[PDB]
Amino acid sequence: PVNPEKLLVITVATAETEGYLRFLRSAEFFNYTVRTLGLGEEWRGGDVARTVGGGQKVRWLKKEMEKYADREDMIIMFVDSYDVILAGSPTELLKKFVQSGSRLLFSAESFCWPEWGLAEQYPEVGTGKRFLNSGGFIGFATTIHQIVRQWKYKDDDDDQLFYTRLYLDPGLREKLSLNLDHKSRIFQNLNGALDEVVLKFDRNRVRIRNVAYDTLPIVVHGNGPTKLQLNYLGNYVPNGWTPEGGCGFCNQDRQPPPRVFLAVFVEQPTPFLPRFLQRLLLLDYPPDRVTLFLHNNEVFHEPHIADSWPQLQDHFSAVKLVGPEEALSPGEARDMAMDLCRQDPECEFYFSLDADAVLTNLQTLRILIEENRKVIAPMLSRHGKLWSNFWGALSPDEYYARSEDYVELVQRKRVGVWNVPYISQAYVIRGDTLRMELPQRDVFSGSDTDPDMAFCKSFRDKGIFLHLSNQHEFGRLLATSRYDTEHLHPDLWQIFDNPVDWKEQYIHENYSRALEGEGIVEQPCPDVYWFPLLSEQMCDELVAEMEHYGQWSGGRHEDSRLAGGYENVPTVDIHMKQVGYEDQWLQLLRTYVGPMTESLFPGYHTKARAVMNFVVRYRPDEQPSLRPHHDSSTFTLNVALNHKGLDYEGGGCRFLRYDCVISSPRKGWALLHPGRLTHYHEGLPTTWGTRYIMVSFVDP
Amino acid sequence: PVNPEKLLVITVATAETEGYLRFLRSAEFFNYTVRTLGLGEEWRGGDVARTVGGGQKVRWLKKEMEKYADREDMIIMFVDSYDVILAGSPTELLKKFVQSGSRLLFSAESFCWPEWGLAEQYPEVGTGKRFLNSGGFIGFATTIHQIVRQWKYKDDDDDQLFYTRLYLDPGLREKLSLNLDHKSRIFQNLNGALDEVVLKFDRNRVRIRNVAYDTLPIVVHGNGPTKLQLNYLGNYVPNGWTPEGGCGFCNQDRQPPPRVFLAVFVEQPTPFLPRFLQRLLLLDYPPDRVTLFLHNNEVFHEPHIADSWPQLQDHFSAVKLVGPEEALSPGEARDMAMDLCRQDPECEFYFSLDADAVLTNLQTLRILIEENRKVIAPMLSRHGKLWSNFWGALSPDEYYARSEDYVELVQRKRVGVWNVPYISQAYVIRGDTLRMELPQRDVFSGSDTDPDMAFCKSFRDKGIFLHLSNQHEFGRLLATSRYDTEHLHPDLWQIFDNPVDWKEQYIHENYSRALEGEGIVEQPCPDVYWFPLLSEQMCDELVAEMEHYGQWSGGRHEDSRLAGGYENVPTVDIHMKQVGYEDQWLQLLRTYVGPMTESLFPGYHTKARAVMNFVVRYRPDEQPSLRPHHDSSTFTLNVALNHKGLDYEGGGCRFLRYDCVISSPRKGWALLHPGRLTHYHEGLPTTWGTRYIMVSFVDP
Ligand SMILES: *[C@@H]1O[C@H](CO)[C@@H](O[C@@H]2O[C@H](CO)[C@@H](O)[C@H](O)[C@H]2NC(C)=O)[C@H](O)[C@H]1NC(C)=O
Ligand SMILES: *[C@@H]1O[C@H](CO)[C@@H](O[C@@H]2O[C@H](CO)[C@@H](O)[C@H](O)[C@H]2NC(C)=O)[C@H](O)[C@H]1NC(C)=O
Ligand SMILES: O=c1ccn([C@@H]2O[C@H](COP(=O)(O)OP(=O)(O)O)[C@@H](O)[C@H]2O)c(=O)[nH]1
Ligand SMILES: O=c1ccn([C@@H]2O[C@H](COP(=O)(O)OP(=O)(O)O)[C@@H](O)[C@H]2O)c(=O)[nH]1
Ligand SMILES: *[C@@H]1O[C@H](CO)[C@@H](O)[C@H](O)[C@H]1NC(C)=O
Ligand SMILES: *[C@@H]1O[C@H](CO)[C@@H](O)[C@H](O)[C@H]1NC(C)=O
Ligand SMILES: O=C(O)CCC(=O)C(=O)O
Ligand SMILES: O=C(O)CCC(=O)C(=O)O
Ligand SMILES: [Fe+2]
Ligand SMILES: [Fe+2]
Ligand SMILES: [Fe+2]
Ligand SMILES: [Fe+2]
Ligand SMILES: [Mn+2]
Ligand SMILES: [Mn+2]
Repeated sequence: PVNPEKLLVITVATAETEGYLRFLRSAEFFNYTVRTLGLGEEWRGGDVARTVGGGQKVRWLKKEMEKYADREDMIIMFVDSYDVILAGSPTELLKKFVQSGSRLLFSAESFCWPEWGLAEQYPEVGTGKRFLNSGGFIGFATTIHQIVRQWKYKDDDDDQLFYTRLYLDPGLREKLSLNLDHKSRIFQNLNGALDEVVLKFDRNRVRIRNVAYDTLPIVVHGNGPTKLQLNYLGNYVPNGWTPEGGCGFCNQDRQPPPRVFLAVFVEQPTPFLPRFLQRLLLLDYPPDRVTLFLHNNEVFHEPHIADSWPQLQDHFSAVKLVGPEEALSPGEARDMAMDLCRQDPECEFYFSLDADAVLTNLQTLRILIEENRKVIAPMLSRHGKLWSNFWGALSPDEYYARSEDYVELVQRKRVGVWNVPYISQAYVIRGDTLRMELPQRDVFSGSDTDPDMAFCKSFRDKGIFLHLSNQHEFGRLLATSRYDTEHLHPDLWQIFDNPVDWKEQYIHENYSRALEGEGIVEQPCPDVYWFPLLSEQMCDELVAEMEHYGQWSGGRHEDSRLAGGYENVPTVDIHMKQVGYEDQWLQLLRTYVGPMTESLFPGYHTKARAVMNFVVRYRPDEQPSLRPHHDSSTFTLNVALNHKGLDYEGGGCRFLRYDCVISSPRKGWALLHPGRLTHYHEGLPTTWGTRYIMVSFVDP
Repeated sequence: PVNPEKLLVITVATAETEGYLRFLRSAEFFNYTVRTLGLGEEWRGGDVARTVGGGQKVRWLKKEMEKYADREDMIIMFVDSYDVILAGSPTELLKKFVQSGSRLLFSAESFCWPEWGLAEQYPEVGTGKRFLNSGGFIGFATTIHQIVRQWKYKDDDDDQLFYTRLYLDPGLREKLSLNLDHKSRIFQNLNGALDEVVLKFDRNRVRIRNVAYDTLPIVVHGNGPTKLQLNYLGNYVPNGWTPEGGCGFCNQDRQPPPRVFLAVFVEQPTPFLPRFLQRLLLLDYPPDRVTLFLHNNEVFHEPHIADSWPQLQDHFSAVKLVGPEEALSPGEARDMAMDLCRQDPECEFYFSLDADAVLTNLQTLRILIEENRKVIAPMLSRHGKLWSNFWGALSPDEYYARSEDYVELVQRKRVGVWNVPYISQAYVIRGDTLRMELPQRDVFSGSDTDPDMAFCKSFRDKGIFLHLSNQHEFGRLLATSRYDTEHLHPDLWQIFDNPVDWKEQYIHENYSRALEGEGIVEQPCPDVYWFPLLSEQMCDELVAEMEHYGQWSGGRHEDSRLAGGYENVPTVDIHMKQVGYEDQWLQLLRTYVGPMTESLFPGYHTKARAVMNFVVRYRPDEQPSLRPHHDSSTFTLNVALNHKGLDYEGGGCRFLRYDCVISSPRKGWALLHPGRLTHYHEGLPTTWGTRYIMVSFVDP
């Protein structure tokens, strides 16, 4: 049993990047001892992510190995650090190295790189990997020194070609007992073997298994174009996220805060923008520490921005607007806003927030700053669907692809802070990162690629992690796909696409409490029920949309009312069908009115059928009253739409068989009464002003 | 101006018949002085209604004229008496006779009788009547004596041939100044001139006018086959019935009563016979003075007669039944019953009453006896129609014909006691008339003619008047045309044909009072109404007719009830359609339920549509309850059909949204409640016995 105190891990790292720090954490998890070579220096090995190189690694190792040229008691493993994580303990590692009977064991891979012609010189292996990979090897210090001391080449010569040529010396291979880890018992190189690797979970740690050879590798190496796949595994292996401990590096359970540049982007017509702009005043972060930047590309939203701008300017430390007259593309506007923070040393954090992002968590900015990341996004999902503001994987064309764990994250089965290839709509970026690591201005722009994709590729090309937190509930994403803007109030028609936000804006606030009972619903007359349904904004926008139509009812117009032996009781009204709002109003009936009817009349069942839906106008100049009648309905919904006293003087509804009068209707509230046989009723005259009501004859 | 005290009316009458007494009354109305010849004697003039004769009249007149052979101061008018009425005063008569310039003026007529060949010997008259009629003439006593003293012929020689031959003597006609009343200024003979005579009304007397000559005759002579036409005129002229005085000989405004033989006839299956038989015990006449005779020709009514016979035998002085086993024809049974009274001197009055005669006036027998007629019928009419128990006129074939005043009598515009050619269904006949004037037994029988027609012709052939009184409301006639007898209770199906009687037997007695208000209708639960609808006989016969069908509901049977989200709430029941009683029950809904619904729910209008009508049976052995549900109806009718406690133990109806229970239903009463949305309700379990209810889902 080889003593673990005789094991030394040597790696190269010219800067303490997020990958290197990820490698170190995995090493400290198993109590390895690591020696890092080249931390202060500048990288002369060339563009290794692009071509061959890395000879500077060998040179540094050869110098380090001269202290250990005679230490037969020492085992030494060399690994890369930016694209490597450790999955197993030193004890299992040393036991597996002894089992190989080798004195210097290299990793094996599927490709003969860089010189593909040398493939013939390699020994034949039946089913394992055949060729050498210099990203990882382990052996005796004496044997390693005999190999690395033969280095005498340029800092930008290929390290792997150097090791490959020595291995392909049959006499030297036999003499020094050199071997390749063909079946990935120790080293797992991901390139060319992505379908062979799966996660293997445990209670408080995670590993990978090679399903082609049924092994449990110690070293995972995201070599070549497998950096993102390793970023995926790195979220779990070894203690990233575990079934019993949750995530391992997130905050989990939670004097002046840092100054922040808040950048808002309105690049398409977006619903409920006034509601968003009012939410900016509610974010729980000292506004004297926040600088607001708002790019509006839509002339449809200029009235919205203008209404809010006095409140915003009075709220934040400083504000700035770049409207549609500047003709900035989305990529030019995002480059400008981020570059405003980059060129301001007082900008410690840059917060980008898009128009379709609803932040239900008012502590989002704080939560994300405490995570102490370079780039981090909060998880936002389109309500009740899988689409969200991030990607878990990329296609070979670097377009969208679903990851093996995407659904578990969106559904918050596994919660934590995740390293993902793509984020959008809302993120917080360290200002220091913009100055020192992403100093160019062409972040979102420069190419034909989409601005939000160029932004993510810009950070990945620098090895910056894009973090995503579902540790908390942060909010949702609005559907903006087919926003119909040709209305006086286009957000009225948003009951199908954004029903959660439509309810918060238009349904009465105390509706839901009334639906659960507890003494809100009233019964002012026998079998007539009274409950809050619509909000004052819903009433005002519905009335206004009616007047904007203008074509009210006149003579020869017929309603489905019953008086005497004839259906000749009309009203001055507009039907939902005429204004194109019938389907929308029927949806309100199914969702909110129907369930209220089944609660108040136990035993009755409704699907909220209604062919007669219309708004009535009562005025002394034209028709101020409505004579007694029955409704062609099983039950009738009667909703006031304005204020008694402020907007009109006069009475409401009278039920004759009871001599009961609804003398003072309430604006948002609705009346529920049967339409046939028993509740013969009358519309008292409007003496001053104008009286608007909404009425549906449901279940005819 | 000739003195009326010099006028003498001479007529012949061997018996004080009703025609002679009718003539005398018209004469006493104008204060004539009448001398009647031959009152004690027997008629030897032959069958004058059949052939020629009347010479006995001339012989009696010739003897009477010998006292006045020299009285030039005396005017004498001779008229028949059985078929003559006087329409004018003696003053107008004498003035018109003087205007003629004649010394003996005969009546004129259209036919040359008896010898038609003598028509050539008559003088030519342009437009008036050409030939002589011996039924009436007026002239000086001296001139009349010179004519009548030439009589020397047989008592059965023709009187008119005698006068005709003397008139056709041109020398004698010129000598004595003989003339014929060509244009009916004085004498109106009806035969051959029926279209020339109309009634002319006045305030307190009536006349006739000749519209061919525009005259107002004094003497109306129903000569030949015009006796019935004169009977018609005799109802008015001269003071029979007047617009201001009403009738002139009727009773108008009303110690042992005479003994009566009451004869009941059941010659066809007749509805509501048990109700008739119970009414016999209610007639307001001392039953110890009435002898009952009942002929039943129908085996269908033997159970009905048997149920009533103990009460009848205990009620009347003596009873007798002649059932279907005797095989008596209707004519043989009516001959027998009348002949039982004829051969009993203690029978003072004979009362014939048929099965289809409903006597609503319990004093009918008294009223008709006080009229002191030989034969008199009360007027009975089929409800709401013109058909009644009498004819006002005859066809030339002596079949039915409508009289000029028939409708005014049936509608009781003119009320009185009328001399009509035909009566039926109910009449009272003096027993003395049967013994002395109609002694034969073949009254209804003897020929192929209908028994009721033979009966009337038998009395007309003897000059007996058939009187009809509409002075009071007496009753009605049942429709018996298409009585469907193939039912356990055929009177249930009588709602269309006899609706007045159907209501009195089957509709609850206090229904109508409840329909007018005054605190009968109850509201035991909110918007549930409770009122009496059916009578106990209706409930018992409806239940019995259901069990007699027997095929109650079982599994797989579906009703139009709503529970949860399914219409799977069944009952053990029978639908009206299965038993052929749907049309009948729908008529009850239209007539009695509908009007009650519009009264209780003001503003609602109904035509009582109902596709679901059925009787439910609740039993502990099979289905004793009904789970909560709604009705596929605008409102529901729920009528109990038996007694709580006597017939079943258990609850009734529970309305859940109100926690209101109809725990003790009343048998005949009905519940009225809405079927949808508000009155979710439950049928409490029947713990003992059997619970029957009738239910309709009206206005679905
Ligand atoms: C919803 O219900 C709340 C509480 O039931 C209402 O709040 C009250 O509003 C009135 C005036 O609008 C105040 O006088 C009370 O003091 C409020 N009560 C509380 C506890 O704050 C609220 O108004 C209702 N919403 C609407 C739209 O009427
Ligand atoms: C119709 O109404 C009358 C009176 O409202 C009812 O007559 C009463 O009947 C009860 C018992 O049935 C007696 O105790 C009362 O003395 C009666 N009152 C009078 C004034 O006679 C009659 O019962 C009702 N008809 C039915 C079928 O119930
Ligand atoms: O600027 C650099 C680039 C390279 N490296 C080290 O050189 C190794 C080789 O780089 P890389 O893993 O990207 O090459 P690959 O394994 O994909 O061939 C990295 O792991 C780092 O440890 C470094 O320290 N600084
Ligand atoms: O039994 C009789 C039949 C006849 N008459 C008288 O004779 C008249 C002639 O009879 P009738 O009127 O019937 O004959 P007609 O006028 O029709 O030819 C009657 O009016 C009676 O006054 C009579 O007194 N007793
Ligand atoms: C690592 O070493 C520490 C002592 O330095 C020890 O407490 C801990 O249990 C070790 N962990 C593992 C996984 O060996
Ligand atoms: C008939 O005579 C009486 C007197 O005897 C007289 O009172 C009456 O008015 C007379 N009637 C007529 C109609 O002449
Ligand atoms: O004016 C009212 O409140 C009654 C209106 C009404 O009943 C109807 O429009 O059907
Ligand atoms: O048993 C009852 O009274 C209720 C019967 C009922 O509701 C029905 O038959 O529809
Ligand atoms: Fe309308
Ligand atoms: Fe209405
Ligand atoms: Fe049924
Ligand atoms: Fe029911
Ligand atoms: Mn590497
Ligand atoms: Mn005559």
